[PDB]
Amino acid sequence: LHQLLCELEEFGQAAQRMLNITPDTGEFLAVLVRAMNARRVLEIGTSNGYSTLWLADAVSAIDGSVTTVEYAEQKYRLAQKNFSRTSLAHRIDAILGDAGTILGNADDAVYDLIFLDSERSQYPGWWPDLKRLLRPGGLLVVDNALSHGEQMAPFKALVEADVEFTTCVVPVGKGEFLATRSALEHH
Amino acid sequence: LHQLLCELEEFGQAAQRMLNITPDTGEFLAVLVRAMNARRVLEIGTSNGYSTLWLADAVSAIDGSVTTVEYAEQKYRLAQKNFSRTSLAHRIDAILGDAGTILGNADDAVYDLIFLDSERSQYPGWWPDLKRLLRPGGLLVVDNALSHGEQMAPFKALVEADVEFTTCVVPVGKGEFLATRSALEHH
Ligand SMILES: [Mg+2]
Ligand SMILES: [Mg+2]
Repeated sequence: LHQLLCELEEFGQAAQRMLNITPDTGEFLAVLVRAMNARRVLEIGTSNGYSTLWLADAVSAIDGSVTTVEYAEQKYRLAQKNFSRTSLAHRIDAILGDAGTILGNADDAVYDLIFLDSERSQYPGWWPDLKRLLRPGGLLVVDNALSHGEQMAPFKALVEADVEFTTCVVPVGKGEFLATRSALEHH
Repeated sequence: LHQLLCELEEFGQAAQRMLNITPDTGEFLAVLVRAMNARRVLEIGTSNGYSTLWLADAVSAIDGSVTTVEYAEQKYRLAQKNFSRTSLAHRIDAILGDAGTILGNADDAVYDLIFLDSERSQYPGWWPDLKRLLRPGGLLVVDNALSHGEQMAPFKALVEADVEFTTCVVPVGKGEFLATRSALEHH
């Protein structure tokens, strides 16, 4: 895994082999998945699977799984090759398809952590599905929050207006927008 | 709480009323405590209680508690006044004393999250106690990791050498060093 990550890092930041996240964003996800015991992870935006490998290693440490979604066949096949080079492929459900469809069909409260690194213009439309898929207590992590503040702004505003979420921005890599869903009232 | 935090923020960054963390560090702690369901928090370095209030609000949302430690009576009494101005004082065990003593005496695996913002030269000496107090799966968050990299370096090296920890650095505020303790082998 260490060797494979180092080889993938030789291509630098985003042609299909260029990385969708910084290495220190991957390190951040590694800590978050372990620290919140996030056994059920969803990723929207596999790219070549670099981010997925950090998530998959993390869920392997807590006997969990990653479901990832990628629009582009070219990136998906690179991702399949990368996963085939590790013992972690069995922990990854890699879907080649349309995230709006995949999100529309998933079940309620099924994910502990969702990592979003896809088409930012789509996020406001996906928000009802992202909110219902995230368990109460779960965490949403969104990449490119500072590199692409203007594109992210409508989505960040929707999430910040939702009293059921606590949010922040972490300037790791291209910026992470974090949002955690409150527990509901219980007896 | 919002009103009290805004008033405390009028004093800016570190004389006893000047803040020990940035507001966006407080927002980060708010998300972390909720997202990891960290009902048992330990803080080393209360200062005037600004950081403590973010932690206390967070644990209030998950019916938890914060134990905080401050060396300086002047800062401790400011912290008591600030806590007395909220419904959250009942969630805070504020100890005026020596962190090396308090840590030496606490029980094993009693804390979900530990926030360190104290005398950085001391951290390597405290490390055996910090490791044993943090539950497996728990998170250590250390402030001033980038503002004071040289002072932090021996401690960061000890923690990075420990195969039971997964680590990263988040450039929020003066820099957060995060370290999460692995689960042990289970049946
Ligand atoms: Mg990205
Ligand atoms: Mg500080």
